[PDB]
Amino acid sequence: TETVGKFEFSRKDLIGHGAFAVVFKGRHREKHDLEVAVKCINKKNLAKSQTLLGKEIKILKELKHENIVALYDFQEMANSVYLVMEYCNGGDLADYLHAMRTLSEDTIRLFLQQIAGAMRLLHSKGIIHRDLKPQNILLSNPANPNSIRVKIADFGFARYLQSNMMAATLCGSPMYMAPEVIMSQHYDGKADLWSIGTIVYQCLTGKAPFQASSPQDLRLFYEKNKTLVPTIPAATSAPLRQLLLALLQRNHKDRMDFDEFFHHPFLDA
Ligand SMILES: CN1CCc2cc(Nc3ncc(C4CC4)c(NCCCNC(=O)C4CCC4)n3)ccc2C1
Ligand SMILES: [Mg+2]
Ligand SMILES: [Mg+2]
Repeated sequence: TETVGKFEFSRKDLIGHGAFAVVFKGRHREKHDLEVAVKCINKKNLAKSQTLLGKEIKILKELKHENIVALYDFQEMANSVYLVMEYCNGGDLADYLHAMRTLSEDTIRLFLQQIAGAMRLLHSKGIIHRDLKPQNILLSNPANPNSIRVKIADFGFARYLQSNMMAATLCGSPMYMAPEVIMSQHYDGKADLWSIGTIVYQCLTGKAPFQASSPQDLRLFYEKNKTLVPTIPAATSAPLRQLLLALLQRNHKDRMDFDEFFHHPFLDA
């Protein structure tokens, strides 16, 4: 049992892992019923891990929203870093999709209204996420899809981007990366909107809109196809079809912008 400020966890309660972090379930030391997720260094990549966790602290401490996983505390030292975060008792969207296979438009709408709420704050703060994918959308059950709360997690690749500048760091997960990102071009806040479009498509159909055998194949696919249109099922409602076609535009200049996304008719209650 390791401790971190007012919190503790055991390395036996692994709930998540990637190349640059490991996450354990834990609790408050006084209030045993307050569950937390404690994110730690992955020693296999010590230096990069330490750098990313440090950056994630800087971003997350500026974001307080019901649809963004909360940072309760953290601890940074020369040779160790910990983030103490909100525990999401529903697991991730990837697992939920594995079980449901596909989601109804009504569930998709509920989830996307919430994601949109978070992105509104990110966009207003000038922050881009750069690793949106089902594994980083988490579910919280306070029961049915109407009560599920969705929270964006994992801000380790996130950055401030000034509104007149472009980013160029190659990061994220290729299946969710905007074309401009995977083709090593400059990109902006609209790269996340492509990722969101891909997540929505995957919820609807159970697959990626543009599949390939490898990252390189996917890249070459995007390179060769200047006109690119996703296959949308015939049964899809008209507003959902419109939203997907507008998000999954290859060329970022043409792609739906934030204001269009936030006010899109598919999101109306
Ligand atoms: C099998 N399933 C695995 C995933 C999972 C996660 C949770 N609850 C959870 N709540 C919050 C968090 C976030 C704030 C730190 C969390 N994190 C792991 C899942 C999301 N991925 C990551 O954070 C990256 C993995 C390297 C960082 N996981 C509960 C059950 C399950 C069960
Ligand atoms: Mg990130
Ligand atoms: Mg862009």
